[PDB]
Amino acid sequence: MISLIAALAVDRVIGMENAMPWNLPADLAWFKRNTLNKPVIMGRHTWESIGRPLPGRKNIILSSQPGTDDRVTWVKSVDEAIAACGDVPEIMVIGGGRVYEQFLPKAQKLYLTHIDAEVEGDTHFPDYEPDDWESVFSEFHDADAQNSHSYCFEILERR
Ligand SMILES: NC(=O)c1ccc[n+]([C@@H]2O[C@H](COP(=O)([O-])OP(=O)(O)OC[C@H]3O[C@@H](n4cnc5c(N)ncnc54)[C@H](OP(=O)(O)O)[C@@H]3O)[C@@H](O)[C@H]2O)c1
Ligand SMILES: Nc1nc(=O)c2nc(CNc3ccc(C(=O)N[C@@H](CCC(=O)O)C(=O)O)cc3)cnc2[nH]1
Ligand SMILES: [Mn+2]
Ligand SMILES: [Mn+2]
Ligand SMILES: [Mn+2]
Repeated sequence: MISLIAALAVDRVIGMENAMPWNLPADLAWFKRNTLNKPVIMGRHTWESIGRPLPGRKNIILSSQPGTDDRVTWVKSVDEAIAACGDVPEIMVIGGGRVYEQFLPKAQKLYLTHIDAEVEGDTHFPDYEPDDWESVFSEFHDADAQNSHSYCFEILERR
């Protein structure tokens, strides 16, 4: 099974200048809980944005060019990325925009955080078709001393 996980600001913005400008510790904790002990697939730009391997996960990087770091696994196509995960119950695709576009048609589940924040961005999560997806979990949180925007964790499953 393939799943996508992402955090979206208003208008589906996910990034600006190869960074995420906000800081929501509760959402990063959610990301860790839902990805630990699973393989994670990311594009090369997202690898550069994170800047180090994510511990406790098999890190798989898509790039058309040879890899430059043997602490992670480098692959050259979507089918190779999936194969490099092996026989696991759930593969997590962690972006960025170009990678989400390619894996969305193959995904059964979306883990989305909706952040109440207006961000000028240059990268968006794909337009997906709402009729294709059932919401099976949602949990709203107001802003607090650690998280400066309200946010909503949602899990969607392909109908
Ligand atoms: N809010 C969130 O949830 C979230 C999550 C992830 C990322 N982001 C943000 O998203 C942005 C990065 O997204 P992006 O769309 O620019 O880049 P991306 O999807 O991370 O990386 C694209 C790169 O991946 C490689 N690639 C993608 N598909 C491939 C394929 N089928 N075969 C081979 N290589 C392939 C290419 O590398 P080469 O050029 O080396 O061939 C391509 O240039 C940043 O702002 C980041 O902060 C946000
Ligand atoms: N829900 C969600 N939120 C995000 O912010 C997110 N970000 C990315 C891409 N960017 C990043 C940037 C940093 C870390 C990161 O350092 N995660 C740590 C959390 C511990 C911490 O530094 O607070 C990790 O071990 O997973 C992960 C993804 C991909 N999917 C996401 N999915
Ligand atoms: Mn092929
Ligand atoms: Mn197999
Ligand atoms: Mn806000």
